[PDB]
Amino acid sequence: KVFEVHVRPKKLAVEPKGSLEVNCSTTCNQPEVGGLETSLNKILLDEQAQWKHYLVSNISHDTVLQCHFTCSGKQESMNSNVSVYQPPRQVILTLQPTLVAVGKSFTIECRVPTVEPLDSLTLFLFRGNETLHYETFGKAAPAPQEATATFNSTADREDGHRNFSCLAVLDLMSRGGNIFHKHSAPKMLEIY
Amino acid sequence: KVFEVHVRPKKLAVEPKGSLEVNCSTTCNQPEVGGLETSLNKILLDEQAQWKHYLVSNISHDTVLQCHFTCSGKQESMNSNVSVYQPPRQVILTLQPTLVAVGKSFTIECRVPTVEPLDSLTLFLFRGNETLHYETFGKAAPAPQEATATFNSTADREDGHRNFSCLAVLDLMSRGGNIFHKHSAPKMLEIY
Ligand SMILES: *[C@@H]1O[C@H](CO)[C@@H](O[C@@H]2O[C@H](CO)[C@@H](O)[C@H](O)[C@H]2NC(C)=O)[C@H](O)[C@H]1NC(C)=O
Ligand SMILES: *[C@@H]1O[C@H](CO)[C@@H](O[C@@H]2O[C@H](CO)[C@@H](O)[C@H](O)[C@H]2NC(C)=O)[C@H](O)[C@H]1NC(C)=O
Ligand SMILES: *[C@@H]1O[C@H](CO)[C@@H](O[C@@H]2O[C@H](CO)[C@@H](O)[C@H](O)[C@H]2NC(C)=O)[C@H](O)[C@H]1NC(C)=O
Ligand SMILES: *[C@@H]1O[C@H](CO)[C@@H](O[C@@H]2O[C@H](CO)[C@@H](O)[C@H](O)[C@H]2NC(C)=O)[C@H](O)[C@H]1NC(C)=O
Ligand SMILES: *[C@@H]1O[C@H](CO)[C@@H](O[C@@H]2O[C@H](CO)[C@@H](O)[C@H](O)[C@H]2NC(C)=O)[C@H](O)[C@H]1NC(C)=O
Ligand SMILES: *[C@@H]1O[C@H](CO)[C@@H](O[C@@H]2O[C@H](CO)[C@@H](O)[C@H](O)[C@H]2NC(C)=O)[C@H](O)[C@H]1NC(C)=O
Ligand SMILES: *[C@@H]1O[C@H](CO)[C@@H](O[C@@H]2O[C@H](CO)[C@@H](O)[C@H](O)[C@H]2NC(C)=O)[C@H](O)[C@H]1NC(C)=O
Ligand SMILES: *[C@@H]1O[C@H](CO)[C@@H](O[C@@H]2O[C@H](CO)[C@@H](O)[C@H](O)[C@H]2NC(C)=O)[C@H](O)[C@H]1NC(C)=O
Ligand SMILES: *[C@@H]1O[C@H](CO)[C@@H](O[C@@H]2O[C@H](CO)[C@@H](O)[C@H](O)[C@H]2NC(C)=O)[C@H](O)[C@H]1NC(C)=O
Ligand SMILES: *[C@@H]1O[C@H](CO)[C@@H](O[C@@H]2O[C@H](CO)[C@@H](O)[C@H](O)[C@H]2NC(C)=O)[C@H](O)[C@H]1NC(C)=O
Ligand SMILES: *[C@@H]1O[C@H](CO)[C@@H](O[C@@H]2O[C@H](CO)[C@@H](O)[C@H](O)[C@H]2NC(C)=O)[C@H](O)[C@H]1NC(C)=O
Ligand SMILES: *[C@@H]1O[C@H](CO)[C@@H](O[C@@H]2O[C@H](CO)[C@@H](O)[C@H](O)[C@H]2NC(C)=O)[C@H](O)[C@H]1NC(C)=O
Repeated sequence: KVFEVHVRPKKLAVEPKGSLEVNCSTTCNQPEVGGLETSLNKILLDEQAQWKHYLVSNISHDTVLQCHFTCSGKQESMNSNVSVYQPPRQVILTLQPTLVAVGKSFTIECRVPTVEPLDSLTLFLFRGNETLHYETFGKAAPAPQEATATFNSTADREDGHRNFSCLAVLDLMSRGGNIFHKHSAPKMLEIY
Repeated sequence: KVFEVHVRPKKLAVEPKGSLEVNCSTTCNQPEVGGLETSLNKILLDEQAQWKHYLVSNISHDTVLQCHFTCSGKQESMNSNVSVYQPPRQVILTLQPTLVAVGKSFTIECRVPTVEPLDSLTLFLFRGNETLHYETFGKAAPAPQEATATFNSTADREDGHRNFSCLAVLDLMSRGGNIFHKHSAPKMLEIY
C-alpha cells in the first residue's frame, strides 16, 4: 500500500559547528523500520510510531540527511539538504589608481574574504546610487569559499563628488537559509 | 590475517539514566569498517585509525555494547556488558511477635525495597555479633528488583540484652561495579 515519508526541515542552512532538529515522519501506522541516517552525531530526542525527532549536530560542510521508514516490506524515503554558510563579514572597496585623470580608465575592485557558499554570493559595484556591475560566483574565479569582483570605468567630472561602494549579498533562500547584506565603506576617487 | 578487537570497559555497572565512555579498538591498521553498536544514544567523541571512543548514555536496564572492526574482509568483535543498579538505600528489621516467651519461637524479617540486580544482593540476619542466616536472591522469591529474608529462631534468656539486625550487601564486582553495604537499625526483642 502506498505510504509517504516526510522530513522537516526539507532544507536548512546552518553555520559551522551548528546543529539542527529533524522530524522524520511517515503515513504508515506501524513501520517495521524507521530512522534518520547521517554521518553527523545524532540524538533521538523523541519518537512515536509515526515519527522520530532527532537533534543532528556539529555540521561542518554541506550534508544530506536520509529519513526512511519501512511499511509492510516496502521502503520509502526522503532527504533533507543541510548547507553550511558564513555570511559576508567584511567587504573592502579599492580604486586603482586613487588619483585618475578625467576621461581616463580606472579599476574598482571588491573583495570579501571567507564567505560560503560562494555560488549564492553576489557583489554589487555602485557609483553614487547607480549599479555599475554585479556578479554571482561559483564558476572557479575565487569560488567555493573566497571572492572578488573587479570592474573598469572611465573617470568623469562628477566623480569628484560621488562615492563608490560595494554590497555583498548572500541569498541562502533556495538553501533554506536567509539573506545577508554587508556594505563597504564608501570611497571617493581623486580626479584631475 | 588474525587481528584482535577489544572494548574498554569489558563490563561496567551504572545507575539509571547513567552514562559511560567506551573505547573500541583493534590491532588492524586500516580497518575497512569500525563502530560500536548499541540501542542507546551514542556520540563519537574521538577516533584514530585503530580506535573509536564514544560516550554512550541514558542507560535504563542491562544492555550489551557491540564493538566491531573489519580488517581485509574479515570481521572480529567483542562485547561490553553494561549493568544497571540501585544500591540498598533502606533496610528494615522486624521481630514477630515483639514480645516472646523464653524458649518459644519468633520470626526475624528483613526487607529492602528497590535494589537491583537482586541476584547480587545478599541479606544477613545477625544476633548480637553472630550470623544467624543469610540469603542471596534471584530465583523468584521477590527477585529482579525487590527482596525479603525471614528466619525463625527460639527466644533465649540472653536475647534480653543483645540486638538483632540485618545487613544488605550488593556485590557488583563480577558486573564491573563495586560493593554496597547498608545496615538496619538494631532491634531488641522483648522476652518474658
Ligand atoms: C536536495 O538536494 C538534491 C540534490 O540536487 C535535490 O535533488 C534534485 O531534485 C530535483 C527536483 O526534484 C531533481 O530534478 C534533480 O534530479 C535532483 N538531483 C539529484 C542528484 O537527486 C533535492 O531536490 C534537494 N531538495 C531540497 C528540498 O532542497
Ligand atoms: C513530528 O512530526 C509529526 C508528523 O507531522 C508530528 O505528528 C503530529 O503531531 C500533532 C500533535 O502531536 C498531531 O495533531 C498529528 O496528528 C500528529 N501526526 C501523527 C501521525 O502522529 C509530531 O508532533 C512532530 N513531533 C515533534 C516532537 O516535533
Ligand atoms: C565537530 O567536528 C569537527 C570536525 O570533524 C571536530 O574537530 C576535530 O576534533 C578532533 C578531536 O577534538 C581533533 O583532534 C581534530 O583535529 C578535529 N578535526 C578538524 C577537521 O577540525 C570537532 O571535535 C567536532 N566537535 C564535537 C563536539 O564532536
Ligand atoms: C539616483 O539619485 C538621483 C537623484 O539625486 C536620481 O535622479 C533622478 O533622475 C530621474 C530621471 O532624471 C528623476 O525621475 C528623479 O526625480 C531624480 N531624483 C532626484 C532625487 O533628483 C536617480 O534616478 C537615482 N538613480 C537610481 C538608479 O535610483
Ligand atoms: C581593466 O583594466 C585592466 C588594467 O588595464 C585590464 O588588465 C589588463 O588585462 C589584460 C588582458 O587580460 C592583461 O594582459 C594585462 O596584463 C592587464 N594589465 C595590467 C596592467 O595588468 C583589465 O583587463 C580590465 N578589466 C575589465 C573588467 O575591464
Ligand atoms: C560620500 O561618503 C561620505 C562618507 O560617508 C559622506 O560623508 C558623510 O556625509 C554625512 C552627510 O553630510 C555626514 O553627516 C557624515 O559625517 C559624513 N562622513 C564623512 C566621513 O565625511 C558623503 O555624504 C558622501 N557623498 C555623497 C555625494 O554621497
Ligand atoms: C558478557 O555477558 C555475556 C553473557 O553471559 C558473557 O558471555 C558468556 O561468556 C562465558 C565466558 O567466555 C561463556 O562461557 C558463555 O557461553 C557466554 N555466554 C553467552 C550467552 O555468550 C560474557 O562473558 C560477558 N563478558 C564479561 C566481561 O562480563
Ligand atoms: C583508546 O584505546 C586505544 C587502544 O588501546 C588507545 O591507543 C593507544 O594510545 C596510546 C596513547 O595515544 C599509545 O601509546 C598506543 O600506542 C595507542 N595504540 C594505538 C593502536 O594507537 C587510545 O589512546 C585510547 N583513546 C582514548 C581517547 O581513550
Ligand atoms: C532516557 O530514557 C528514558 C527511557 O527510554 C526516556 O524516557 C522517556 O522519555 C519520553 C520523552 O521525554 C517520555 O515521553 C516517555 O514516557 C519516557 N519513557 C519512559 C519508559 O520513562 C528519557 O527521555 C531518556 N532521556 C533522554 C535525555 O533521552
Ligand atoms: C562475638 O563477640 C563475643 C565477645 O563479646 C565473642 O566471644 C568470644 O568467644 C571466643 C570463644 O569463646 C573467645 O575466643 C573470645 O575471646 C571472646 N571475645 C570476647 C570479646 O569476649 C564471639 O567470639 C564473637 N563472635 C564472632 C562470630 O565474632
Ligand atoms: C517461621 O514460623 C512461621 C510461623 O509459625 C512459619 O509459618 C507457617 O508456615 C507454614 C508452612 O509454609 C504455613 O502453612 C503456615 O500458615 C505458616 N503460619 C502462619 C501463622 O502463617 C514459617 O514456615 C517459619 N519459617 C521458617 C524459615 O522457619
Ligand atoms: C543495642 O543497640 C542499641 C542501639 O544502638 C545500643 O545502644 C547504644 O549504646 C551506646 C553505647 O552504650 C550509646 O552511646 C548509645 O547512645 C545507645 N543508643 C541507644 C538508642 O540506646 C546498645 O549498646 C546495643 N546493645 C548491645 C548489647 O549491643
